Order: sequence, then structure tokens, then C-alpha cells
Amino acid sequence: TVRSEKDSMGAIDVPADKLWGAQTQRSLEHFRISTEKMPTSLIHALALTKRAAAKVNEDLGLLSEEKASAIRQAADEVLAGQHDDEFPLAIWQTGSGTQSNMNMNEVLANRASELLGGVRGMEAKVHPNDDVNKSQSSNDVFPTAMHVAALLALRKQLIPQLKTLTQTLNEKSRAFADIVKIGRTHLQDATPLTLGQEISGWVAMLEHNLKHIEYSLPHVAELALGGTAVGTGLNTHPEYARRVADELAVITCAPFVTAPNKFEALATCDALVQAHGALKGLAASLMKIANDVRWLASGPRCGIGEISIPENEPMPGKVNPTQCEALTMLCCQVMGNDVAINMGGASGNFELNVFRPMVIHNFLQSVRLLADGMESFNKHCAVGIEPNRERINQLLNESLMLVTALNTHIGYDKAAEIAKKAHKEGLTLKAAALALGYLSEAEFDSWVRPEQMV
Amino acid sequence: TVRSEKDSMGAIDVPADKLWGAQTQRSLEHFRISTEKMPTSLIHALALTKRAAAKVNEDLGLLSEEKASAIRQAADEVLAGQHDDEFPLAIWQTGSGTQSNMNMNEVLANRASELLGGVRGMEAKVHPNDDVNKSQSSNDVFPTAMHVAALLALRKQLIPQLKTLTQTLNEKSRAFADIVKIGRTHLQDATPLTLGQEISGWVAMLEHNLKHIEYSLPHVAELALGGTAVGTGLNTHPEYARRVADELAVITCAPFVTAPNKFEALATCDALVQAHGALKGLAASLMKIANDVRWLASGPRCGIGEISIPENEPMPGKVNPTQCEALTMLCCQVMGNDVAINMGGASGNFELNVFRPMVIHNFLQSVRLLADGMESFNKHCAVGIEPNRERINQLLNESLMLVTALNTHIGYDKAAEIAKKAHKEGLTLKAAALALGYLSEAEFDSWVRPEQMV
Amino acid sequence: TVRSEKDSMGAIDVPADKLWGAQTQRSLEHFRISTEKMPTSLIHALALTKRAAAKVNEDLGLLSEEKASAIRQAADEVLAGQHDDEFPLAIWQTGSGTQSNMNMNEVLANRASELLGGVRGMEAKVHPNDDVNKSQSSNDVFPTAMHVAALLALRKQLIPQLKTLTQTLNEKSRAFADIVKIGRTHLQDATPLTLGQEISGWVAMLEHNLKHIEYSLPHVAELALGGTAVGTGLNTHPEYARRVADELAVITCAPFVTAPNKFEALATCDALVQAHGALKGLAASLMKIANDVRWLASGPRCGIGEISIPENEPMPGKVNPTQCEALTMLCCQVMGNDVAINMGGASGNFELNVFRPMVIHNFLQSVRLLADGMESFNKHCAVGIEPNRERINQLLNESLMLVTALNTHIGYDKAAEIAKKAHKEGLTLKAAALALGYLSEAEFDSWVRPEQMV
Amino acid sequence: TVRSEKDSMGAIDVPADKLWGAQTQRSLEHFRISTEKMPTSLIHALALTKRAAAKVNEDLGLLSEEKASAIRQAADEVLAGQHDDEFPLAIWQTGSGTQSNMNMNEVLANRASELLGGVRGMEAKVHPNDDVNKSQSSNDVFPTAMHVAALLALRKQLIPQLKTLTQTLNEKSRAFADIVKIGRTHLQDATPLTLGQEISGWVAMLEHNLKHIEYSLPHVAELALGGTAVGTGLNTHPEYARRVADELAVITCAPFVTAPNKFEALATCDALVQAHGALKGLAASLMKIANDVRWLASGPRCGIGEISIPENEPMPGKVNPTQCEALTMLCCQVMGNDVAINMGGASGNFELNVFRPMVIHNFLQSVRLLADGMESFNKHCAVGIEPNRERINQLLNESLMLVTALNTHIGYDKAAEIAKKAHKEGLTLKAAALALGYLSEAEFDSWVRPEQMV
Repeated sequence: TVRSEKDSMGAIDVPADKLWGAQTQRSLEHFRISTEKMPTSLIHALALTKRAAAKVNEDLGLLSEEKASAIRQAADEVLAGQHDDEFPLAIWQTGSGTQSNMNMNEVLANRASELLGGVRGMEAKVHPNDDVNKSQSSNDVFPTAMHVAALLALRKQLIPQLKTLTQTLNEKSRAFADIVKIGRTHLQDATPLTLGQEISGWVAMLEHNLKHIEYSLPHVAELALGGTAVGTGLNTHPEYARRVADELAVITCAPFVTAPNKFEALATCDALVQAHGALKGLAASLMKIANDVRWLASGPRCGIGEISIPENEPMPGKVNPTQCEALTMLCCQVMGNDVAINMGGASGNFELNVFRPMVIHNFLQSVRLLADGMESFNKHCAVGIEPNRERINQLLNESLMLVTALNTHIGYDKAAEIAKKAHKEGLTLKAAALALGYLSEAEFDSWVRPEQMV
Repeated sequence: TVRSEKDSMGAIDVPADKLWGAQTQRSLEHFRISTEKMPTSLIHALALTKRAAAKVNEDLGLLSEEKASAIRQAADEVLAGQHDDEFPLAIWQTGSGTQSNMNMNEVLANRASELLGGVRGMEAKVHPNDDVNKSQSSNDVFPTAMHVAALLALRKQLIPQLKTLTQTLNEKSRAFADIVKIGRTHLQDATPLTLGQEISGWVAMLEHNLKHIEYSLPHVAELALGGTAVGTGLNTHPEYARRVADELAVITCAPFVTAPNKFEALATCDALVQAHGALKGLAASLMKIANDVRWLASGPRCGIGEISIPENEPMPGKVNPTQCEALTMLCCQVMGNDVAINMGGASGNFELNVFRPMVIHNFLQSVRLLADGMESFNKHCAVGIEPNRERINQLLNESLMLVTALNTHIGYDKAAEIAKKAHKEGLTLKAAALALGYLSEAEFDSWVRPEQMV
Repeated sequence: TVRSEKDSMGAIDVPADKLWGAQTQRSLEHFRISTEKMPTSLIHALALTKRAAAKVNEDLGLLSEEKASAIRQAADEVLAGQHDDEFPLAIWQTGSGTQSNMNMNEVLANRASELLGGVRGMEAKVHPNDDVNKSQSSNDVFPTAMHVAALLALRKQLIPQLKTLTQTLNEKSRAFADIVKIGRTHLQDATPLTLGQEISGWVAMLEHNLKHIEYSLPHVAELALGGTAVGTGLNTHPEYARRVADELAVITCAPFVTAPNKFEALATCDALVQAHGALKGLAASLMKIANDVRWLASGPRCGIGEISIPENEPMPGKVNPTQCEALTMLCCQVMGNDVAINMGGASGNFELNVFRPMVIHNFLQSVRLLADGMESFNKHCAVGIEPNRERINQLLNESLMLVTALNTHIGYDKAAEIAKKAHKEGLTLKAAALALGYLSEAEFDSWVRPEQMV
Repeated sequence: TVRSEKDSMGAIDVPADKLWGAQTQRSLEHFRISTEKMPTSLIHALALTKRAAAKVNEDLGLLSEEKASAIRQAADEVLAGQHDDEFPLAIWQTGSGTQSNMNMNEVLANRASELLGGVRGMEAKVHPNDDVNKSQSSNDVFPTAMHVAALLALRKQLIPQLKTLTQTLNEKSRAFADIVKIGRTHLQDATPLTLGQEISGWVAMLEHNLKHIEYSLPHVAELALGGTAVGTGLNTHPEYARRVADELAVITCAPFVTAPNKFEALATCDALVQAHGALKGLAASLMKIANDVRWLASGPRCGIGEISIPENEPMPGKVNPTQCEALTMLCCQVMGNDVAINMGGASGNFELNVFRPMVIHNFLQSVRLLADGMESFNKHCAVGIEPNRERINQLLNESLMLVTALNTHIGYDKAAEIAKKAHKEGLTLKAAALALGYLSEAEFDSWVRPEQMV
């Protein structure tokens, strides 16, 4: 029920029913820190990187077609979800991520050996370093997998959910474009606007956020692979960097390119620091939108109550805005994640930044949170937003903001005293214009038109 | 392979092999956000809270001995690790944590029913709300479980690992108390001190941190249970708050007490905001210590190299300080976690703070990271720290800092010109005192005594 | 209109009408970075430190009574506000703060020389290094001034304003202890409580914050002076550390003591990292209180409107809560300051932390903001908080939360259908109990008693 | 020595020698919070906004040529630095910034009146609201001044200093392109690279940062002016928004445009949240570069010592890297500023974000710090960076990294045992290849060529 695997330090027992090797077993035993492991997206990006590396090595005659094809088949099994329990290492490992690199090397090598009729272990047909890490160093693969995982998650998860939410709110803005409501500035009653105009603010924010996220993608698309140990490219084929970047782009349809400067690519996590800046921008925007929604829906009777939202969980009328709560809670998380990333990104030394598992742990979490959170908020809240037209009108007409519709029909002097009297006395603006008798109730209803004040 | 469970909203299918109920199934389906779930420590704190609530209800004749005893037996099974797959809810749920409260209510109720020869579900012998949540509201249990989990993890995990690491470094400080080395200020050569004096700085920092963490514990030990819905205690026995706090203290041996002001306890997460302030203090101290260790061990030949550390992973002499890398990486994480907690803690509204799953998610993660990280750093690094005495002496004697040992034997004028000549010329201070001939090599070796300059 | 001053690097022109010297002029010209300078509190703490150092040197016969007395008289002039334009250095200077140390040395030395009938400059009677920095190093004075300034500002500014605000809100809580209002959880209508009970939550938070701030003071009271260059105390009298700490305590009435471990005191800013943790705790509490106040006062007609606040600035009824805006804005600032401090505190190296001007800049700013902000919020807002009793009662009685007062007079079944009918139909709970005729309006007014539900 | 000025609240005394009015005096007395005031750049942006507003009002016949021309002349005096003591308001004021808007209205109105032969005060010829705020609301001017100030400071200060620093390091990278040095990964000796290759990493980082900053400028260039009170544009000429944006662009040569969605422009600070994300990216990059410089220059004898830097301040050889200290200290500040900005940006409510003075205070500080800090670092440090060629070669040749130059001349087996022997024994790789006699010293010097390993 165990197997003896070897590395440059000796032999160690690994679980017989597992595909990993000596370096993984050592890391697994030396970093028993908390519960965070590499996320599946990073595992898949690592498998993709080894699949592209294998194909390019084959193309260059540096690795046999049998070994190359067996490696790509094993990597496709990882990508297909067959080997999730084969990657047990903690986030809190060596700062370069090289132990997770070896975890992929060993799992792919053993599984490739099986696929060629060999065994897993010392006598395997495919070797983790010699074959699966061929033309790679210990230092330039993990940074590559970080950018592959990050770019694919922004393109395939976050941007599509962002676009869907924007379209829902754009539709809602159009449907409610002629519902006039009271404005609120400093939380006080203010000049009116339409519910559709207010939502159009939310829509415009999400469109700006999309642009900012898109501006960050070209830097993330630059890959370190080919820099080898310190960025010089020593001990790799001079076409390898460009060729692997080219293969990754083919098999993902994403515009990966090799990093024009490998020293910047290995010494920093700057592309992710910058990209996460755009995500904390989105988190601040989503906080605002979520808060507007839950405040406008507050009630049923002692809040604002201008809109209603769907009731999805198990005393009538009480609807806790639980999607707004999950959303605001994960927006706080993104702000915190940004500080952790900023500290790691600032803390590179010389030729290599060794804060990488932590940086990518936070970055991919922020993407999951923002993508899944907008998907959940959209389907369980935003699509169901409806006005409470009686309440909106009650608030608007019983307010004192509409007095300014009277200044060319009575002068600022008399309207001001209607406003003052109605307020000291607790009256409408109609009732206070009648008691002082500067107006008839037909004169009011024709002069104070909220629909022309927007 | 399914079961129909009911709540105030209707009936829903749950997995037949699971013990949860309708509210858990709904939350599980409505918050498909990322992968973070409640940590085991929080689950256990919830089970402890229900076990104490049951015992107190029994004491007050509010619940039968059969039901009460079956609930405590089920909770003990949770505490014993038999039901880990029965708690599937996300962190990113309702902000009060009430859905995880219901998850514990339903699992304990069904399992209790089984333990009394009943079924799980509609016809169960024990009811989630009526029995397991008896004398509790939906709002005051989750805050209680937060403080129970946090206090127990600080007392049982973090403080013992902190104490162990402090003792290791205190021993190392004693063993190396008479090894003189060059000091470094602004990263430049400076006035000497002993390696034991330098480590005593690390020791003193960890002793201060322990005090700061201990000062935060009395506020965390205040429990919200008994405040019920808004803090007034309406709809609970007037002795319930004190009695449950008293029972929790009995069964954990921790000094839990009921919160003197339930409005502060429900409306805020202030005790954890303050407590996490002490943890980010520890993270900043640990960053410094870890960096000192990896810098002092840098080499083998082109760094500082004054100490050696154990080599635990698989080109001689290269030892990557991987424990220092994991430690500094998790210290960044704690700084980020603190910002997320601060934002949640600042964002309470009226009678209830609804940022709680996020706050406790971050807080318990910081405790795991700091506790497990000091345990790992201690056993795989700190215990093995050794001086490189030849290197320490080489640096010290070949430096220019020891010139000031000559000012009462030659005056500040001649020593200054030895220092200047040795530096322009690339000589020792002995060699430069010989070429200008102000001293004999026996006069030097008797006057420049590093051991008296500390 | 210039004067030639000298240091170990040569001669440089300083403004003739200024008291500073060569090192100050150099720093002034080399760090033209932004506009932040040392705050007055830090200048005063530096002057206090030199006044105590002078007195102790005199006591030890290390400095003449004439020079010592002239130095203390000059320092008293600084403390008296006569020399504010004599300290022009930026925060963004050398990381040890040693240039601001020299700024105090030179200003005090020249002014002391004047006070003895000498000139300012090369021929002065008192020397900046030889006399004013006597028994001090370049490294242990600035950390001392940081802790002196921080401790005095917490004791003399922040804690008294915190105590005053707490007393105002405690009085308001007592005055409104029997005004019943609707509770709000998740922003939804909930179980009632009194306005005084709600404010008592604010009061309890501020009392907890005071305790947390007080727990941080003993570590701040530890002073580095006497550690000299690297903490060994080399080149100072063996009683100097304790004696100066003792003199500082005499002349400030604050419990300053010498740091038991000088290596921790020079290598870190841990005491301020920990102390600022308590201040960001206060900022989160103050955010919550300020938000409760501005939300409860929102209106005049389309918000909550349960309380009124004073109108201090220049359309009736609109009162922008501008004190709440200043307060919440400075609470954000404290959260940001905490991150800057945490990064600096984590970034010490070997024998000296050289992030100190930045750390103390942020820390003293947070204290000014919190102290002055609570003083301003108290006098221009909190003291004037009044209930709007008609509005509070309107909301409470027109809500659906009071239905549960009927369950022992009608059973949960009939009350639930009153609640449902009133809500589908837009009625009071009285009106809906009449239409279905389960109650008389005298039966209602006797059964639904809000004053017994708190 | 006082003057009675009036607003809608009454009359108040202002200093007779000052140009401000009633609203400024009130704000000045009600927000005695700390010492931070609006920075000059914001004052100038406000003056620019009023100068453009005046010109456009004149164009539309809404204001006389005399009044319009007098306002623009007064604003030009502000821009010319004649009125710096006329703007005394705190950052910690009303959250909309409207009191600083009124401060500019009153100062320009009084000074304009003087320029027309009138008095300052009640009888002035030009009115603050009626004339200087004409066609503007209280809510849309301050956000406009924020974006004007931010865009101009990024274009005129930060980007030019960033470009200058990049050019210096690009020149240094070219000059040192063939100096081979030891690489460092995880702080351990690693594969060699040239000093010019390493600096090219710094250069590439700064070029990426420039691109990221440039991507943020189009959103900052969108101006809120014309949205008036809540974004609807009610009570302003329908061409005003576009016309003022157009005039601002003329007189600044910056591409200002009117915000396509005024609700997003008033309800959020999203453009600055996003733009500050790029600045904290730059801060993390600058931290890394500064740390590389001070570590490489550490010495003179017990550090790395591979480069030298200029000595600008007043024991030979000790050069404290004080420019690196100021730079790293202000990079921490930017990280903290980003959190304060993120919290303010996330905290908008409905139609107006009222965290604006705090947001712009932090944002313009980060720009001053980064711009002035790179200017100071460039001129007092970076331009003077020189290699220590003897030290670089000593480290490189005495290291064990060059063993791999022997594997096709001896096989990995014998080289590995040279590496091992030299390390256990404390020898060079030449000396250890001689003792075991696998090589002649002429065979070594011809095979181990560092210049071909990069």
C-alpha cells in the first residue's frame, strides 16, 4: 500500500494508489500549514503548460513521439477532471511554486508511463525531470501557469458574467426609464430622477469596469516560459519561448505571447498586481450597486421600499437581501486580497519573486468570487428587480423637493413660504399652497410636473 | 436516493444519505460562490453552542431529558469528526450566518431522531427549530459560535505554538550569547553585537506579541447568546444568557461570559477587529524574524552566510529557505485578511452586523496560518539554526567597524587614518596600522577586542 | 543673509535668520518630496527628549551646568511654540529619522549659544553633536521621540475626547431609555427596542475601545534611549537609559520606562503596530455609530427620520449630516494608515527599522484625526441628537412587527392571518384585525403593548 | 479688522484682510480636524474650472463680459500663486467638497469685485453663487476639480519623472551590458547574468507601469460638470456640459471630455479607484527596484557590495542608501492610500459619493510622492550607480555556480565532485579541480567562461 520513489535526496514512501512522487511527498509532509491548496484552475493551467511544452519539445526533436504523446494524453486527463486528488500541496510552500511544478511533473510522468505499458515509480518509462520538465527550469514554469490560469479565468469566467449582469441592468434601466422618483444626496431628499436613470449609473459603472479589466489583459498574456533559471534562457532551445507561447495560444484561443523581458517576468508579479487593481475597482463598484439595491428594497414598512427583490429563502413582507449580503461580503474580501497581493508583489528580490503561491491564491480567489458572485446576484436578485410604483409616488409627492416647479408661476418668494409652511406644519405642498391660497388644486396639478424635472 | 424535507416555504429534495434539511438545501443551491466553506473549527463551535444550549434548556425544564440527551450525543458526534460532510454551505451566504445555524439545527435534529429510534425528515422525533434552536433566535447563535471558535483557537492552537517558538529562540539566544558578529543598520556595516543578543530581540518581540494577544481575549470571551433577535432578550428565559455562557465555560475550560451589552454584541464584530489587530502585529514581527533568518543564511558564497539552517528538500551548498518563504507569504495574507475584517467590522447597520461569515472566515484563517506556520517554522527551521563561526569571524575582523577600539591608544586622529588607508587601499585594519606603523601586530591583537564592545 | 555652517562633509550656507545647521540644510535640499513635514507633536517630543537628556547628563557630571541649563531653556522655547519655522525637514527623509534628530541638535545648540551670549554657527558656545547629542547615538533618539509623542497624544488628546463622547451618548441613552422604536436587521423591519437601548450599544462600543487603547499603552511607554547604535549601549553611561526614562516620566507625568530589550526597541516599530491596531478598531466602531446617526436622521421626508441632528451650515428641512461625513471619511483614512504602518513595521532589517518617519507620520495623523474628529462630532452633532417622537411612533405602529403580541390572545394562526391580510391589503394591524373581526379596537390597544416587548 | 459677510443662514465676521466669505468662515470654524487642507493642485483645478465656467457662461450670454472677464482675471491670480492663504478649509469637511467649492466662489467673487472697482463683501459687484457658481450646482463642481487636478498631475508631473528615471536606468543597463555577475534566487547564489540584464528588468517594469498609468487616463478625463444636482442636468444650459469640457481642454491641452453618464460620474469615484490601482502597481515596482539597489550597494565589507551609489550626506565607506529609504517609505504610503481610497470609493450612496475630499487628498498625495520620489531618486541616486568590478568578479569566480561549464568536458559526474570537494573543503572550483587533478589551470580558464553563460 506504499511505493518507494526517489529524488536527489533519497527514497521515500508515497501512497501506492497515488501518482505523485518523491518531491511531492516531501513537500506534503514539510508544509502542514492550514487548509488552502492550489485551486483547480491553477492545476489545469499547469497541465496545459506541460501539454504545450511536450508538443513543442516533440516538434524540436528533443523528445520522442511516444513520450510526448503519452504526456499530452495524461495532461488531457488532468484537464478532464480525472486526477483531482493527485495534487495535495499547500499554498504555503516554497515561494517559487516549484514544488507544485514537480507535483505536475511526477503525476504526468507516472501516468504517461502507465499509458505506455510501464509502471509508476523508479522503473517508470517517463521521467518527471528528464522528460516532463524537459527544456524548462525550476523557476519559469509556475509563473507561466499563474498567467495562463489568470488570463483564462478573466476571459472565460469573469468577463462573461460581468457582461450578463450589465445586460440585465441595462434592460431594467430601459423598462423603468419613465418612473420618476426622489433623488438622494448625503442621504437627504434631493432633486428627482428616473429609476431608469439611476440604474443607468450602475450600467455605466459596469461598462467602465469591463474596459479597465480588458486593459489589463495584454500584460497578463506575457509568459515567463523560456527565461529558465534567471531569465537569460540558458539551457533551453532559442526558439522554445516563442514556440510554447504560440502553442498555448493555439490550444486556448487566448492571445498568449512570450514575455519580451524575462527578467521582469521572473523578478516580479507586476502584471497581476496591476490586473488585481482593476478587480478591486470592480469590487468597489459592485459594493455601491449592491448597497443601493438593498437600501432601495428595505422595508417592508420602515425603510425606503422603492423596489422589490425576489424572496428565495424561508411573518409577511420581510425579505432579507441575502444576495446583496453575499456580494458585499465578497467585495470586502477582494479589497483584503489586494493588500496581500500588493505586499507580495512589492517583495521580490533580485532575479526571482518568491511570493507566488500566495499571490496567485488571492488573485484566482478574487476572480472566482467576482465571477460567481455576479452570476449569483444576477440570477437570484437583479433579474427580479421591480418598482413599487405606489411607494415611489407616495415618497415623491409627499416630499418638499418639488417646490421649485413654482418659481416662474409665483416667484421664489411665495413658493419658499409654501415649502416652509408645509414643513413646519406637516402638510403636502398642495395643502400648504391651499391654506395660504396662492393656488388652486388644478393650478398645482398642472404646474408641478415631476416628469419634466429629469 | 432523495428525501422530501419541509420548511416554512415548502418541500424540497435533499440527498437521502445526508442529515441536513430544507433550509440547508436551499442555501446550498442559492450561493454557488467559489469554494470557501465554514472551517471545521467554526462547525465545532456551533456544535458546542447547541450542546450547551440543550443542557441549559433541560436544566430549565424547557426540553425533555430524552431530546436534550439525544441532541448532546449528536453534537458530540460532530465534535468527534463523524459528520464533516454534513456541512456544505458557502462562506458567501446570508450575512448573519443564520443558514449555517440552520445547517447545525437540521443535522443535529435528524441525527438526534435516529438516536431515539426515529427517522430523519418530516416525521423525525426531534425538530430543528422547535427543539435544537429552542430559546435561541436566528441572530444570536452565529456570533456566539464565532467567539467560541476564535477564543478556543487562540488558546489551544496559536498561543501554544507561539510559546514553543519563543522557547526555541530563547535557547538559541543563550547558546550563542558570546559569538560576536558585525551589526547592520540601513543594511550597512555597523557596531558589533552578539548573535545571541540579536536573537534575544526576536525573543523579546514574541514575548510582547503574546501579551498583546492575551489582552484581546476577555472581549472575545463575551458571548451574544441570549440577546435573541435584536439584543433585548425578548422570547428567552431571563437566566438563559448567563446559564449558557456558564455551561460553555465548564465544557471548554475557557472563561466565557455573557456579553454585558447585547446590542454591542449583535451590532458589531468589534472584539474580532481588535483581536485581529494583535494578530497582524504578530505577522509583522514574524516577517522581520523570517527575513533576518533567510538573509543571515543567504549564500553559500555570495550573500551574508553567518548562520546555517536545515536542508529539508532536494549542486552543493544551495539551501533555499523555504520555511521562511512560507512564513513571509502567510504574513502577507494576515495583513490582507485584516483589511477585509476591518471593512466588514466597520459596516454594521442598526441592530445587526451582517458581514459575519466573511469576518470569521478571515479571522480563523489568520489563526490557522499563524499557529501552523510557527509550528512548521519552529520544527523545520528554527530548532536547527547554527552559526557559521568562521564566516562570522571573517566578516567581523575584515570589517572597518572595529577601528573605534583604538581611540584611547592613539587618538581619534591616527585611528581615523588607519580606517581611511585600509579602505582606500583594500587592507585589514591590522595591515593598515602596520604599513603606517603606528602599532605592532601584538599591540593590535591586544587593543582591538570585539568581546568588550557589546 | 546667509551663514556658513559646517559638518563632517564641509561647509554649506544656511539662512541667516534660521537656527538650524549644516545637516539640516543638506537634508532640506536632498529630499524635496511632497509637502508632509514632521508634525508639531513629534517636534515637541524631540525637544522633551533633549531636555531630559541634558538634565541627566548634568546629573552625571558629563555636561556643564551652564550648557545643560541653556539647552533646557532652548527646548522649553520649542515646547512654548517659539520655533515652529525652524524644523523644515520632510517625512520622506532617511528612514532612521536621524536627520530630524540633527535638526533638533542644531537648533537647540545655536539657540543655547545665544542664551549664553554666543553666536549661532561655527563659533557657537554649544555644539550639536558634542553637547546636545551627548551620550546619545544617531539611532536611538528618533524611536524615543516616536514613543514619547505617541504616548502623550493618546493620553492627553485621544482618551479625553473618547471619554467625553462616551459621556454625551451615555446621557442621551438615559434620556431616551423609554422611547420604543422599530428594530432593523439586514435593513428590514424587526423586533422593537428602545432608542436608549440602541445608543447604549454605541456607548458600550466606546467603552470597549477605551479598554483596548489602554492595553496598548505599556508597550508604547518603553523607550529605546540608551540602546545607542545597535542596542548594546556601547558608548553611554550604564545608568543613562534608566535615568532619562525616569526624567521623561517626571516632566510629563506619563509612565515612561526604559525598554527591557533594546534590540527589539531599535529593530522594530512593534509597539506602534499593535497600538494602531486598537485605533483602527476605534475607527470601525466610529464608522458604525456615524452611519447609524446619519441614516436615522435621513429625510426630511423620504428616509428614516427617527432622530434630528443640529443644522450648522447654510429649502427647509434638508440637513446634510456633515459631521458624520467628516467622521466616516477620517475613519477610512485610519484604515489606510494602518496598512502603511503594517508594511513599515514588517520591513525592519537586522539591528534597525528604517521605516520610522513614515510610521510615525501615519500614527500621529490617526491620533489627531480620531481625537479631533470625536471632539468635533461630539460638540457639533452628538450633543444635539433628539428623537422625532411622532415619526418614531408612526413607523412603529404602522409596522407589521407587533403582530407577535397576539399569540397568547388568539393563537399563532389568527395573528398570522391578520399580519398576512394587513400586508396584502395595505392596512394597519388594527384595521386588519377589525375587517376579519377577531378583535375590538379596545382589545387591540390593550394587547399590543410595545413597551413590554423590549 | 473684521468684515460682516452674509449667507442664507445670516451674517458672520471674517478677517478683513481675507477674500473669503460666510460659508468659508462657517466651515473653517466647524471642522477643526487635524492639519490636512486642500493641496495647491486641487485649488488650481478649482480655479481652472471656474475660469472655464465663466468663459462658457459669457459665450452663452448668461453672464456679462465685465463680470466674466473679472472672474477669469481673479482665477488667473489664483493660478499664479497670489492667493494661497485664502483657502483655509480642512480635508475633513462635508463629503461632497461643496464647502471648498464655495471657498473658491467667494474668493473669486470678492477679488473680481475689487478688479471692477467694487468692495469685498455684502456690497460686492460680483456674487459667489449668482455669478461665480452660475450654471453650476453645489454637487458637480468638486468632482470636476478632482479629475482636472488628477489628470494634470499625472500628465505633467508623474509621467515625465517616470520617463526620466526609465531613461537613466536604460542608459545604465546599456553601459553595464557585458559585466557578468552572480544571479540570486531565493537569496541564494544562482546562474549568472549581466548587471545590464538585471537593470533591464527594472527598465521593463517602468515601461509596463507607464502603459498601465496611460490606460487609466481616458476615464479620469471624463468630467461631471453639467450633471448639476443629481446628474439630470436640470437647471443648466443643455450645451453647458460639453462646452465647459471643451474649454478646459483648450486651456490645459489635456483631452478632457464631458462624462457620457453623469449618474456614474456623481455617484462614484470609480475613475480614481481604477487610476490609483495603477499607482500602487508602480509603488510595488519601485519598492523592488529600490530594494535591489540598496541591497546590491550594501557594505562596505559585510554585505553584497556589487554596486556603489552616491554619498550625499555626512568612518569611511559607510553610505546609508537614504534615497532608497525615502522611496520605500513612500511606496508603503501609496499602498495605505489605496485602501483609504478603495473604502471611500466603495461607499457611495444613491446619487452622490460623499467621500470625496478624503479620496482626492490621498490620490493627489500618492501622485506627489511617486512623482517627486522618482525625481529625487533619479537625481541623487540612480544617475550615480556604478559597478564595483573587482567585487563583482570576486563573488562570481569564488562561487560554485560556474561548475556547470564543465559537463561536456568531464561529464556531470566529475564536475559534481569538484563542486562537492570545493564546498566541503572551502576551495575555489579551480583549486578543487587541481587537487583531484581532472584539469589544468589553463584547461579551466578556457572552459569556464562566464561570458557565454548569459
